[PDB]
Amino acid sequence: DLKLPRQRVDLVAPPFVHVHEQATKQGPKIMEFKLVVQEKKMVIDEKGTTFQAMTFNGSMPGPLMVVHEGDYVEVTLVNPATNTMPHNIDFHSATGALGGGALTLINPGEQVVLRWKATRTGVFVYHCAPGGPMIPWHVVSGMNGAVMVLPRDGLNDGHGHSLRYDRIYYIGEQDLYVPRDEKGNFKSYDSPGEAYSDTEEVMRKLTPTHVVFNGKAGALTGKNALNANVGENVLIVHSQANRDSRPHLIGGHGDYVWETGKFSNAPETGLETWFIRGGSAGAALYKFLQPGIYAYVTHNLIEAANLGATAHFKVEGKWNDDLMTQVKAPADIPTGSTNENLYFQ
Amino acid sequence: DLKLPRQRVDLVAPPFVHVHEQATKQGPKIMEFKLVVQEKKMVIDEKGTTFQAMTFNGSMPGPLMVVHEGDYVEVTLVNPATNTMPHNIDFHSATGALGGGALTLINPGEQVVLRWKATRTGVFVYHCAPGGPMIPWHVVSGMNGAVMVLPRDGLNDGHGHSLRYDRIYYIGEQDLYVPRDEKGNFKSYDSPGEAYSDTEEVMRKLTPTHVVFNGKAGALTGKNALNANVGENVLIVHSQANRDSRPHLIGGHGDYVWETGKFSNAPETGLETWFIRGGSAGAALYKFLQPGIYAYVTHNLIEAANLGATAHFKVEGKWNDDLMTQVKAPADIPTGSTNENLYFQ
Amino acid sequence: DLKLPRQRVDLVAPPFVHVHEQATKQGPKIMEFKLVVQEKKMVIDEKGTTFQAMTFNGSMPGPLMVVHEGDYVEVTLVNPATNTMPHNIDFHSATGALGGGALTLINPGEQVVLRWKATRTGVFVYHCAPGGPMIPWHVVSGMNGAVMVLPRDGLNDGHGHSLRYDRIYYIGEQDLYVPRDEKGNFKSYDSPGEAYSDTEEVMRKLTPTHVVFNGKAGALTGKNALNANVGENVLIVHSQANRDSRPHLIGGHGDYVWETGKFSNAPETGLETWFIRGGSAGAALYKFLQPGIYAYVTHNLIEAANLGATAHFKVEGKWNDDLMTQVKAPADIPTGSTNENLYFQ
Ligand SMILES: OC[C@H]1O[C@@](CO)(O[C@H]2O[C@H](CO)[C@@H](O)[C@H](O)[C@H]2O)[C@@H](O)[C@@H]1O
Ligand SMILES: OC[C@H]1O[C@@](CO)(O[C@H]2O[C@H](CO)[C@@H](O)[C@H](O)[C@H]2O)[C@@H](O)[C@@H]1O
Ligand SMILES: OC[C@H]1O[C@@](CO)(O[C@H]2O[C@H](CO)[C@@H](O)[C@H](O)[C@H]2O)[C@@H](O)[C@@H]1O
Ligand SMILES: [Cu+2]
Ligand SMILES: [Cu+2]
Ligand SMILES: [Cu+2]
Ligand SMILES: [Cu+2]
Ligand SMILES: [Cu+2]
Ligand SMILES: [Cu+2]
Repeated sequence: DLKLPRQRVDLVAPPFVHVHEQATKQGPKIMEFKLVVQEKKMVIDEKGTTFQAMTFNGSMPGPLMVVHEGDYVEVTLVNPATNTMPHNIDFHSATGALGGGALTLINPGEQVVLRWKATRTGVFVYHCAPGGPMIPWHVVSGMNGAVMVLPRDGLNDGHGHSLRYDRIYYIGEQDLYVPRDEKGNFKSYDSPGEAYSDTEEVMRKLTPTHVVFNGKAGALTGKNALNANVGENVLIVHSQANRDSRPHLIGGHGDYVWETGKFSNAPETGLETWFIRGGSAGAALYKFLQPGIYAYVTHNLIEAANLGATAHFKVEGKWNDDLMTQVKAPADIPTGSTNENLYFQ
Repeated sequence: DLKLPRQRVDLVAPPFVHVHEQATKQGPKIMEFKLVVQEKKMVIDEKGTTFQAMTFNGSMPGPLMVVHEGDYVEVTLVNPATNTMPHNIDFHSATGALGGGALTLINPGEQVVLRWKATRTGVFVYHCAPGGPMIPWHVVSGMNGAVMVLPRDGLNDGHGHSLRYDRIYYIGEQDLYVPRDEKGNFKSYDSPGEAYSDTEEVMRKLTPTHVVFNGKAGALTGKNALNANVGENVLIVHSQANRDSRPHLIGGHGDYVWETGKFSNAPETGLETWFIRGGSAGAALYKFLQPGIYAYVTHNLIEAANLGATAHFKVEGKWNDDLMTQVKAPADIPTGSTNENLYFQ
Repeated sequence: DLKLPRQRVDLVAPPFVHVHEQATKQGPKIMEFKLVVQEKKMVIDEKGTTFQAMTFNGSMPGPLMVVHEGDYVEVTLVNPATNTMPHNIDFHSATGALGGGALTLINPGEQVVLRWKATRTGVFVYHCAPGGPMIPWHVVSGMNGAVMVLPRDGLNDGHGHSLRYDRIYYIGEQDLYVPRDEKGNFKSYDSPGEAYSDTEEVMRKLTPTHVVFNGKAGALTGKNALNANVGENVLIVHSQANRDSRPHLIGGHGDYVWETGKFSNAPETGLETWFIRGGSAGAALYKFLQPGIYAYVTHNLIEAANLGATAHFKVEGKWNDDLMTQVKAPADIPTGSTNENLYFQ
């Protein structure tokens, strides 16, 4: 009885995002997405540590789904018989039935079709939540992603002016809990079930061993740095399904930030660092003003540098010496300098 | 010389709240409350672990006090001689004398009467704070609650429209620090003083062993689930006197949320997850749109599922298939399906 | 080619702040500051524990720099040859080159001159960031401070009214990671390089051993309590370069708080406790209404009382019995009292 146009969306792997319109004059549609659960061993750091992961569509995070206010979202969730455990899905964007989790529990070899109406604008987490202690374990094993519900008029600045991005990236941050042996080395396991009891012990102490973007330390550095150009307005969606984060663009700012992630609320302007509460997604716009490398981090710098949570942007364009310049390059401290007379000596 | 009507309020045990008016045309009154300190052993999880607690009025959290802007609040704090330690009270809603703590220190066998004017609207923490290392120890042993100071016109949406709740609940979240023996089992003690040195060692590592609502894992699940009905606007006051929390209603949203908890500031709309800074109370309104079970959690899901921090709502009414529906129930993956051709394989 | 008046600013040690104008009709200037790196052993708690610190200008935090929107800030960073490591500086207030870090790396015996334009208003962190795992280590060793960029019209309340402070203090909060030996005692080292490997092990577990204001437990208590007077509007700038904090003035409120620290956004009013995200600075105004001692804490009370994070204000003036009064001093519980009949017994 729901008589609306259907449109199939093909998702893509983060940090990229499937094609979509920002503002639209299309009416509501049934937007059709498919997510396939994949349990698999994955590499999670630069020394090659492996991890028994559980994923939607084979990536951590799961892919970003993008729809508009008033759309209906029809998700086919597939759990292939190569998997070992039951899984489900819960959308923070949806209303009722534990976000859908109470309607989507599937054993290996099954699939299920859920439809939810996109009544709330913003970016939101989705994640597996099979029940009881399985809920944190499936989420911290990788089973989480995000959905963005745009207003039909696109974003605005909360003061009646339109905002448009030239580029969008989805940064999913994952806290991981990898057991260590007596000597302090990370342990390997042959299946998720085998990893569980030792992993739950690490989870109970609430301190991750790794905090990574796009599934692995170094995932978005080197060859896979994020590209941009001076002058582009870039939207950075950040999610964390289980633990707080404090995003910061080193060398930049958040020009417009919805740190609680919901477009019915005006964004804050000109932030240095913002805050993603565990269990949520947020979003920040920035217009690049300078070329060069930028690091995007969580600004617990121990997590950023030592546990895996740094991404890079490589920005092409012309340097602006008015905004910043090296007035004098490193040189020897002048013989005639008198720093021994300073107040703090 | 303060010549105002006096009115005695009888408090009730959380998560319920004493009767009160939201909007009022009554002028300022002296609102009279009594809190009695009770030290006692309490059960704090589903395996029966006991804990040497310290409470106001025998509950964790202490009861919610509700007054209106401009009222004076006259609290009699009683420390019976069955107790072993000095106690006091500090109201974050009050001005001066460390929130009252500097005027309320009482030994066992004593009582004291403090009056403070309710000049600041919002929900606020109160807690014991005897001095030095006793302050965290008394708070994490259970000695904290909240007070709500409503505007005399009731709540509003920050854009000139009145908000009214049909139902109010007070969720106090408590981080607990229970010592373990060599084998990892929780230790029992015969008095608070006996528990102190081992408890302080756990406190120093900043990682709770339990994170509970209404004093115990499972307190607000099963028979003691919170009731509501489709269509009701429910106010959920959440406090945490010592540690951050990130509340989330699974299956719902925060329609209007004052996460810093102060009604002079407009609420944010349509949140998935909000943030209670340690040392504060916040409040969220939600109008239920779907029947069924909802879980209310802190969205560190390890804390929610494994350390005790889940409550349930049981909501009666009719399901709305427009907002969400199971289009196809779990079924075998069709023989003819082609999932091996997906981008991520 | 930048033809503007130059003005040299002499910095002072926190928590005080160099002299400056709040509102100004002066046009943009080049504001000249000098920071000298000093590595040195410092005492960090009341039992005399020492720490191999690294500082700007010999203090933790580094000094507060205050400029106005549109100024250019020309910083000479000096690394004397008595130091052992390379250092640099990154300003969250600046645009480009990792906030300046990519233009300021200096070996011992060198200095460098960076100029950045103050295009963003607010309070912001600055810190050393030499590269890779050196970044967290230099920051948690003390190499961080803050800069305030005021609007040229001074502060306002976001609703078109001017705000002016009578007094400003800069509270820098530092999380420290001090190794312990087998017996649990803090270890001492003869140099930063010698401390590094054991310190990095403590850093990886993300739990500080000390959380201090102005560099040491007790720094701003006793003789060095902060002064104020009833009626004064006091601005309290709080920074944390690496870890979240939740500031609270015990006995007071935040009348106007910019917890994300950026003056383009209206402040929130009447807060009990606010939140400084790690990697940021925030600011709160309060007009003192009562004399006496106030404690300013992070409201994880374990950190405040047991790990060093308490400051005091000593406020002179006349008590206001209307706002708060002790109606009856501690007395014996009346023989005739009937507390055994209360609901919770
Ligand atoms: O009290 C009514 C009764 O109906 C149930 C039957 O399973 O289902 C309702 O809720 C479901 C979603 O949670 C809907 O899919 C279903 O169609 C609706 O009828 C029970 O949950 C409930 O006890
Ligand atoms: O400097 C004045 C002096 O007055 C004291 C005396 O104890 O008390 C004032 O503050 C109290 C609350 O903190 C009030 O109850 C009291 O009535 C008021 O006079 C001292 O604290 C202070 O040194
Ligand atoms: O692609 C251009 C090229 O220019 C470089 C040369 O080192 O420098 C630019 O960026 C610097 C700041 O990061 C400025 O100081 C410099 O003046 C500007 O020309 C490279 O980083 C870059 O590869
Ligand atoms: Cu799963
Ligand atoms: Cu969730
Ligand atoms: Cu007490
Ligand atoms: Cu307090
Ligand atoms: Cu350095
Ligand atoms: Cu930084």
